[PDB]
Order: sequence, then C-alpha cells, then structure tokens
Amino acid sequence: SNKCDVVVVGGGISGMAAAKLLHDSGLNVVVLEARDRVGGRTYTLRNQKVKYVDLGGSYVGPTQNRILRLAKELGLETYKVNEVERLIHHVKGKSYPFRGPFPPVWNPITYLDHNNFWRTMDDMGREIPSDAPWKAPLAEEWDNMTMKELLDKLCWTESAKQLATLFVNLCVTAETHEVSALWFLWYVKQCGGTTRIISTTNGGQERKFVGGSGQVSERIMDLLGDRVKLERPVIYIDQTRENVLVETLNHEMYEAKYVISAIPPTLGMKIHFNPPLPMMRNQMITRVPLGSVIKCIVYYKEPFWRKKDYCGTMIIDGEEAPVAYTLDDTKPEGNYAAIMGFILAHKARKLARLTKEERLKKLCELYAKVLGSLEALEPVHYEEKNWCEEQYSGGCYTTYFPPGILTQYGRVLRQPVDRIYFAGTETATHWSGYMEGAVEAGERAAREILHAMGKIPEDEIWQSEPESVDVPAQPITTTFLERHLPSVPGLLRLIGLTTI
Amino acid sequence: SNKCDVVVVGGGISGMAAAKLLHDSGLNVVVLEARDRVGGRTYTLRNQKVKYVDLGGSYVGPTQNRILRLAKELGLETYKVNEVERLIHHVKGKSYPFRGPFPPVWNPITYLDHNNFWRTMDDMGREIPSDAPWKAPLAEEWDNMTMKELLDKLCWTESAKQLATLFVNLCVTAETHEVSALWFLWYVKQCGGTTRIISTTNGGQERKFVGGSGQVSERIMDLLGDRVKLERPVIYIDQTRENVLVETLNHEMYEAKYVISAIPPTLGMKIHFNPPLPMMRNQMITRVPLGSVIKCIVYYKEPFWRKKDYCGTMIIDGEEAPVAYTLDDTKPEGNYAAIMGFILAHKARKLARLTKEERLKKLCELYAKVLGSLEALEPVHYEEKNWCEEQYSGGCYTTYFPPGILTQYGRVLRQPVDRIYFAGTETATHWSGYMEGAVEAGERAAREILHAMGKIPEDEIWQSEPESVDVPAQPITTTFLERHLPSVPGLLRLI
Ligand SMILES: *Cc1cc2c(cc1C)nc1c(=O)[nH]c(=O)nc-1n2C[C@H](O)[C@H](O)[C@H](O)COP(=O)(O)OP(=O)(O)OC[C@H]1O[C@@H](n2cnc3c(N)ncnc32)[C@H](O)[C@@H]1O
Ligand SMILES: *Cc1cc2c(cc1C)nc1c(=O)[nH]c(=O)nc-1n2C[C@H](O)[C@H](O)[C@H](O)COP(=O)(O)OP(=O)(O)OC[C@H]1O[C@@H](n2cnc3c(N)ncnc32)[C@H](O)[C@@H]1O
Ligand SMILES: O=C(/C=C/c1ccc([N+](=O)[O-])cc1)c1cccc(C(F)(F)F)c1
Ligand SMILES: O=C(/C=C/c1ccc([N+](=O)[O-])cc1)c1cccc(C(F)(F)F)c1
Repeated sequence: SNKCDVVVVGGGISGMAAAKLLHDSGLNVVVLEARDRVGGRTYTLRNQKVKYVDLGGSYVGPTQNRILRLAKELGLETYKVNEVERLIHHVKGKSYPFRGPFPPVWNPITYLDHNNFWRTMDDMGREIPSDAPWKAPLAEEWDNMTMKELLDKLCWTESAKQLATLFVNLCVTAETHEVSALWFLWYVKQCGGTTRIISTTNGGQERKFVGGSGQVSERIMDLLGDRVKLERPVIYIDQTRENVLVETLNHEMYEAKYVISAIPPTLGMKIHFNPPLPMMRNQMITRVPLGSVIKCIVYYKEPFWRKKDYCGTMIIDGEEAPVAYTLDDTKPEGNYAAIMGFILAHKARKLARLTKEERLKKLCELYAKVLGSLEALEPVHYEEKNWCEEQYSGGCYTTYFPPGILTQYGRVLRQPVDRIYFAGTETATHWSGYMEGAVEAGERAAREILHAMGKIPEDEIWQSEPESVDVPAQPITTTFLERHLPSVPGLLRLIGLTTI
Repeated sequence: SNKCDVVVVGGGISGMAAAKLLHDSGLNVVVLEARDRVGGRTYTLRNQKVKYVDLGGSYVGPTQNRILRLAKELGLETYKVNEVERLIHHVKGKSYPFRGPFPPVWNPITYLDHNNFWRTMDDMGREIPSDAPWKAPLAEEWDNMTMKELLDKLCWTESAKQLATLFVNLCVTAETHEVSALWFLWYVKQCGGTTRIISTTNGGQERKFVGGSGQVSERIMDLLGDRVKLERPVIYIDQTRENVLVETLNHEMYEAKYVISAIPPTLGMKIHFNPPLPMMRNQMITRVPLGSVIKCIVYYKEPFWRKKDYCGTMIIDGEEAPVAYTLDDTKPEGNYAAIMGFILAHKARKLARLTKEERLKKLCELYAKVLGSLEALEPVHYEEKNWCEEQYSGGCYTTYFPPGILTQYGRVLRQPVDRIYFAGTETATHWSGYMEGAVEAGERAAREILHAMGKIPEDEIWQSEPESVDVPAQPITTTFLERHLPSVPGLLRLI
C-alpha cells in the first residue's frame, strides 16, 4: 500500500482546496481522481476556434470571497460579464428590453403579485438557518410541499407564476414539482437572497476567470505534483483496522489516517464500505439526485446584438424555447463573439435525442426571433456539454432535495463517519452548489481533520473570510414601496374591509 | 477469467428465478451475490425460540401465480394467515372490532368520503396501463403531484385523510409527500386494485410459506451448487470487447455472452460501467430510492387475542403509535404464538435510535392497549430487522418514485444496455414490489436473452401463468351503493 496522512477522494475544486490546505499545513496528502483530468464540474475546453471556453462552472461574483482569494493566490484574474446594454424578457412570443436585475411589469395587480413573490421568498428565507435548515420553525410544513405547490399558493397571477417557474428551473436545473420548498428557500437564502442570486452586476453572474475556471484545479495539481493520481476511481473504503484502506478500480491500495470524501453525495454509492455506512447515510445517498442541464455556446463573427443596444442577456419564457437563459460569452478583448445558453431540466432530457447540428439550428432560430436579428442564423462555431451523461458527476449544477428529504436526512450530510470527513459544495453553508461553496467545504473538512489530530483548536474549524478588495459587494437594499405594498390577497382584504 | 454463457448479478428471488430458467434451458450460468447468503429482501432466521421467522418478505396470495408455481416446484407448501376472528381499528385511543377488509364508519358524511376515496383510487387506476404508466392520459398531471396533494383534494374529512395516509405508508413504506400520485396509483392498480392489495382473505396477505420464504432462494442455490458465488459484490462491468467482463470486489473476473442485473435499480450505482451508461439510465439510478421499515415480531406463550374473538390484525391510527399495522404470526399448529408489526416510513427513522429492548417495551404497551390485555406485557421472545441499514438492499419493501420521475425516466427501467438485461421486482408489470414480481421479471429477463440467442421467438418473451389450483382467486365485487353513492362535494352540488 501507498501510505499518507490523508486520502482525498475527488479532484474537483473542493478536494483540491482541501488537499492544498493540508499540504500547506505540512501533511502528506494524496488525491484520488476518477477522470483523466482534475476540475470535476468545472471544465475549460481549449482549441483554436474558441481559444478557451468554460463548459461547466464559470461565473463568480461579490460575496464569493473564498473562491476569489484562492484564485488570486494561484495568479488568476477576473473580468466582468457584458451588462452594458439592455437585457431582454421574451414572453408570449415578443421581446421586452429592460434595465435592472428584475424584468419589470406595468399592470398594477401584476406589479403587486411580482413584488410580493420576491419579497416572500426572502421573508421565508430569513426563518431558515444557513447551517441547519431543518431547524426552521415550519421546516416540516415547508419540506412536505414542492415548489410547484408553494407557487400555486403564492402567485395570484399567471405572469408571476411563469417567471417564478423559470427562476426555479434556472437556479437549480430542476422542475418546480421535483424539489422541496424548504430546500429551495434554503438554497436561495444561503446565496444572500433573490437579488444576489439573480443578478449579473452586483450578483452571482458578475464575472468570469481570464483563461477559464479549470485553471483553479489545474494550478493546485501543479503545486501538489505527483500527489494527484488521475484515472483512480475509488471502489472500496475499509475502516476496520488501525489505518483506513482506500482501494481504486485499477487495483491500487492507499493507507491513511483519515479520508475526505469530496464527491457529490449520491456518488458515494459507487464506493463499497466496510463496515457498512450507518443507516441514515446509507439511505440519504439514494435520495439526493443532481439536476439536468446542457450548456451551449454559439459563436458569431461579431457581437452584433450590442449594435441593437442588447447586452446579450435573454430571459425566455415558453415550452417551445429550448433555452430559457443566455449571457454574452464574448472574450474581454471583444473577439470570439459568443452567446452562452442553458437548456434546463426536462428540456435537457427532451432535446438530448437531437444531433449537435439539430440543437445548433434550434438555438440560432430562437436567438434570431428574440434579438429580431437575421445575423443570429449565421454562426461560425458551436460547443456544448450535456452534464446528464457524466458517470462521475451525475448532473449539474448541483444536488437537489425532493420533498421530505432535507428534514429527515439533512443532519447527516456533513456528519463524519469514523475517520471519513465530507467536503464538496453540497456540504457548504454559503453558496452551496457553486465553486465558492466547494472551497468553503474543502477547507472546513481539512480543518476538521487538523482538529482531530490536535493541530488546531475547535473554534478554528469554521473560519470567516475577509472581503475581496477586487470585487466589493454592494449591499442588497429595498424601497419603502417594495417593503410595504400589499399582496393581491392583502389588497382584497383591504377592499372587503372598506366596503363594510 | 471464469467463462460462462450468462452472469446474473444478485441472488435474490429475481436473480435465482432467471438463473434457474437459463440453467434448465442448458446454458452455463453464474450467480454473483454480494452477501454471505442468498434471498436478498427475503431472510428467514431459524433458532429454537421461533423455529423459523420471516424478517423480510413473507406473504403470498391469490393472483400471485408465478411465486406459487416456483415454490411448489421446489417442494414448498403454504398455510393461511389467521383471519378467523375480528380485526381491530384503533381510533382516538379506542378499539373498534370489525369484519371484512375495509374498516367501517358510522357518520354518514364520513361514510360518503371514505367510500369515494377507495372508489376514486380504482377509477384512476383503470386509466393507467400496467406495462406503461407514463402512457396514462393524465400521466404528467398525476406524476407532478404527490399523494399528499391528491389526498388534500379528494378527502373532505380528516377521518378519510388519516386512513388514506396509513394506506400509503403501509403499501409503500413512504410518506404521502415523498411519492408521485401517478406512481402510487399505478402500484395499486398493478396488484389488482384496492381490495386485492389490502385484503388478507382473498388478497396479498392470505398465506405464508411453511418453513419461511427464504427457502425459495436457498433451494434454487441447492440446485445450482457452486454456480452461486457468495461474497462476490460486483464493482465493474466492461462491454467494450467480444465478451462481457464482470469484476468482483474480491478480485475475480467473469466472462459471459450476456448479463442479467437482478438488483434494485439504485444499487446499479455501486457498479462502475465501461463504456458509461446512456444519459437517461445514468440519471435514473440516482432518482429511485427504497422505502423505510422495521419488521418486528413479539412472541407470547399463547395466541391470547383469539380468546377475545380478535384475529391479531390491528390497524392503528395516529402519530404516537410506533406500529400502524399488525398480523397474527402464530405457526399453523397454534404454537410459537406471535404478533408481527411494521414500524413504517418516518417512524422507522425516528425509532431506530432506541435499543432493541426499548422498542420491545413500546410495542408491548401499544398491543396491551389495543388488544385490551395485560398478557401483551409478558413477551417470551423478540426478533426485529431494520431494512434501512442494508448496504445491498437500500431499504424495503421496494423502490418508490418521487414526483416527476416516472414520466421522465420510467421507460428506461427495463430497457437493455447492449448485452445487460434488467430483472428485479421493480421491472415487473404485476405485483411489482413483491416476490411475485421478482419471479415475473427474472423469467422475462432470462427469455429476452434466449430470444437474443435465437432460441425462442419474440412472442415467448412475455408468458402468461396458469391459475394456482391450491390458491384460487375469488372475484373482487362491489355493491350498487358503493358504485353510486355521491362524494361529499357530489352531495353538496345536489344542494
Ligand atoms: C456543470 C455546471 C456546473 C456549474 C455551472 C454550470 C454547469 C453546466 N455554473 C456555475 C457557475 O457559473 N458558477 C459556479 O460557481 N458554479 C457553477 N456550477 C457548479 C460548480 O461547477 C460546482 O459547484 C463545483 O465545481 C463543485 O465542486 P466539487 O469539488 O464540490 O465537486 P466536483 O466538481 O463534482 O468534483 C468531484 C470530483 O470527484 C471525482 N469523483 C467522483 N467519483 C469518484 C470516485 N469514486 N473516485 C474518485 N473520484 C471521484 C469527479 O471525477 C470530480 O473530479
Ligand atoms: C424487506 C421487506 C420486503 C418485503 C416485505 C417486508 C419487508 C420488511 N413484505 C413482503 C411480503 O410480505 N410479500 C412479498 O411478496 N414481498 C414483500 N417484500 C418485498 C420482497 O421481499 C421483494 O419484492 C423481493 O424479495 C425482491 O426480490 P429481488 O430479487 O427483486 O431483489 P432482492 O431481494 O433485493 O435481491 C437482490 C440481490 O442482489 C444482491 N446485490 C446487490 N448489489 C449487488 C452487487 N453489487 N453485486 C452482487 N450482488 C448484489 C443483494 O445482496 C440481493 O441478494
Ligand atoms: O435566477 C436567475 C439566474 C440564476 C442563475 C443561477 C446560477 C447560474 N449558474 O450557476 O451559472 C446562472 C444563473 C435569474 C436571472 C435573471 C432573471 C431572473 C428572473 F427574475 F426570474 F427573471 C432570474
Ligand atoms: O394497505 C393495507 C395493507 C397493505 C400491505 C401491503 C404489503 C404488505 N407486505 O408487503 O407485507 C403488507 C400489507 C391495508 C390493510 C388493511 C387495512 C387498510 C386500511 F384500510 F387502510 F386501513 C390497509
């Protein structure tokens, strides 16, 4: 057996952040990675047509201070996603250009319903602890309904219900009827709320890395040298003896004091455990699927949309549209002009049937209609990735919880199992599901093991992160009217009262 | 490498039934079983205190003709679960004895609501094809709601809603909010409807095997001898070459023409595939969990409940009771007196933190209240099994489908992947979830391979089963009033 202090299972950002922290603390670490590459749900493709393109996780933004600090220490820089010109909301076959993060509504009743929907998402979120969502006062009531049921109760207009549906599909790559209401309200609150999660400027989609996000994992592999073992899928973990034994598919054995599991929770099923997992984890890892998404990038000779005063952002409502959301993916130098689009949830399953050429044609025909531009029918290049086909991811972006699961099984997600500690973005308390959460969880898991070894005290396991000086966060603010305008049922109550 | 015609992954009833059919046709089969035993979600324990006890699947009944034919060929006999005396419904802290399968109600409003609930479950089922529930006319509408939402719409009384909730929890060991309405309605319809699934006399719980259901898998292992490899968990299947390669955790390699996967669908995740699975199966096997149950058997000196004209069946409403359902588990001779109870769904997770002795005390105090007998506080022995703990089952009785999954992924469950064919009770079209469905699926998967080999024609893949002579089925009937009484909103629309 190959002997070390800590085996890290998985070479995504979480496992690589864990391994780097442990290596820097003076321990002997090994990273066992299933694939022929590091990065996991991040993947930067390089070729002469695109130069570089992120086919997995890409965007970072204000309040994501751990990924920004890690990236800066590795010599990486960010640039801003194009948001100079107007955004587009496409609804019932017509485009409506706008500014600001939320598509606006003019109809007064519809205005009250939209304002109440976003306000209520955040009001409910403030009842949910980031590190223990199952402790919310109405946790059981909220966990026993789907997001579809919650929107059916909250939304008194079809306009608000259709926009809210798109919001859920785009944030968690799942249908409203698939996901727990408690879990979704937790997910949004632990990113900083509705405004922060949906925004480009001042939110999650503000920036990208120059050269691609894959460089984070690659530059940590460069620091670790031969400690990273590629094409080593883990099949077996044995904790019955003094040292833990970790076996790989290609017949290698590793012996360690501790293990970090840095893989999505359900992919723990690919490992045979001795002794067996405790009952709650044994069942939890069969109850937590990942979402469904195809990330599609169409290349053009020029960013022609900018000449019509469109920034390249499209919010597209309708069953017929393959893509519900786009962003400008042009390089910061203004060349390799491109539109990035997501095919979400059921549409990722429905359209996986088509050829790559048939998906390109449907996307160009959609963009031509939304942008009112025949130039969208003249692409120069296309790249895509369907994350539903990945054996060692299971989907993208992240793990969703169906109704009933987070209250019954959520407490064991990051509970150690003897000498196994749990990393991965799913175990984060701030931007869980993102590259930020991967760093939070990897570093926290590594510090749990440093505490188990008596190298640090208990109060150093969870550490706050200084604010980035490069990516300052503007606060989220509301207006008097946003806070105090009545809901549609609030207005109806006021009318009933007056006429009495 | 060990060379054979077919590798069967899993030595439960489905894997054993498939291997026996292929062996009987003259093919060389190997069964690779992860555990140090056969039987899977069936397990019969023997000791002097119990003689034998089923800690997993146990009951068989009319219309389950495949498991009855297979067991009879292996030399097994059945006996009837005791249902001579009265059943008990325990409601708001009081026992109400009754006869006939459905607990009765006396309030006229509650009567219409209960009648409408059971009638509506069977009316919806008549629109769901057994072999393709995703082809129901309202498949998307029904798949996109939980059973909790359907019961909220249908049940105008708390009485009906609480009994419907117990019905879901008992049939599929899951909460009403965890499961798809389309999947649950399919599940009931594919067992023959509400009356057939809930009934002891003339339904699924009519009989048990003399000596235990574990004897089905054990006696097929006896026939196959050293073709059954115990403590061989499969870790890797490679289909890139001329022959399929199957590797085990203990470093053995098997080479075959074809493979049968006879494991619960989600336990496919414990196998690394080359090439990778197709996208829809890759995601499906992460979306299909198994239910949660503790099966508990309390032993007594005598079947003392019979002296009060109670048969030992208890249907126990409410959150406080650990056990919602019991049957008499006494042996056919009247000895080894026992009550079998299920701790269901969230209660299995809540009460697993207790000791074995703490669960025994809670069960004995519950039974003393419901049976109105101090004799229930004097157990002579106790056996239990928590199926939530099993690495190579994932739970019991079977796989449930959360909202949205059956319509999006259901078509993939029995679709072959190159030279891998899929067995397991989850792939059956009649009593899927049961030992009957295990036999149907294993024999169908085996005949798909015989057809691929050019040994039988396409029309012999799916084969009907003659009715058992020992366990004939009586027709399910309804009354004029059951068919025509209005619902509660029906009675209101008339007013
Ligand atoms: C896929 C995707 C993700 C994504 C996104 C868009 C798409 C299409 N958009 C994002 C964005 O703009 N900004 C952002 O911050 N996140 C975005 N996401 C999500 C993001 O990519 C993920 O949150 C993050 O990358 C997760 O990192 P983590 O380290 O937690 O997980 P991982 O990347 O999945 O790495 C796990 C590794 O483990 C290996 N593996 C799996 N099984 C084994 C076994 N048995 N043995 C050994 N290794 C194993 C995987 O191969 C992987 O490398
Ligand atoms: C657990 C349970 C089940 C049950 C029930 C009560 C309980 C507590 N009551 C039932 C009843 O009264 N009547 C009835 O007909 N069924 C009842 N059930 C369900 C029933 O037991 C199951 O439907 C049936 O036993 C399923 O059989 P099947 O053959 O489909 O599946 P299995 O028993 O799970 O067998 C699978 C085998 O595969 C092995 N395994 C798993 N992974 C591997 C790998 N990787 N490699 C090799 N072998 C593997 C398992 O160990 C198992 O033996
Ligand atoms: O929810 C959004 C975006 C979310 C999001 C989340 C994650 C990722 N990603 O991980 O890449 C991208 C977009 C989002 C954006 C603009 C408008 C709206 C709308 F208000 F619903 F209209 C919603
Ligand atoms: O649904 C039942 C039984 C189901 C059942 C299903 C499976 C098994 N098993 O696999 O052991 C046992 C009982 C059942 C029985 C009697 C009364 C009721 C009630 F009407 F809901 F009250 C329901």
